[PDB]
Amino acid sequence: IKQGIREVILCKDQDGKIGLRLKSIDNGIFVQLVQANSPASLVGLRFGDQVLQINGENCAGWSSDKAHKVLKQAFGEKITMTIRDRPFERTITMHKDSTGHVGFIFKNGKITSIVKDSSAARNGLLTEHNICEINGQNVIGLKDSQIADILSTSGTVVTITIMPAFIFEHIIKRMAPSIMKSLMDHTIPEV
Repeated sequence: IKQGIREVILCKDQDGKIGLRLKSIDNGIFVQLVQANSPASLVGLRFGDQVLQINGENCAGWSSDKAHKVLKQAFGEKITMTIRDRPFERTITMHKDSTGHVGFIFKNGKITSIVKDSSAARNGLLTEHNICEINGQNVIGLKDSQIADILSTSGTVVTITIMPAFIFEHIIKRMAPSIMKSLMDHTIPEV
């Protein structure tokens, strides 16, 4: 999670898609879903990202509807965006013990309990928090067992990006669970 406002240049695919859905939150515009194999995922937009400008125009107080309209119109040749990195989220680094645990209970991706004398405890992991990423891979919409599997298949170091549930639940609203399961880019970035 950068303190960074950064710039991305986006290019519509052949179908006129950039693979993005945006959502109005507290008078900003935030990324609600980034699609696998999209211009948006290639240029490295992330769920939780805030779009400050599109083609030099300020997003403050746009409705979701309008931001979708703005994107639809733009000459797909070059859409430029100004992005603040996942402002509502924080990262925590943890270390698995000998048992290979980091010490929490989560349920529907929401953390619900911290285990005494765990790495999770030492690091001040919080409950009422939705897991957004693990080691920089988006895990939103995956089932808990799949999330569990990623934590198993992980190094001894584990990195989790988390978002206050009230905020997460207001972001995903109006997005069908299946869309999230199927289309939200759950891949490791490309180089």
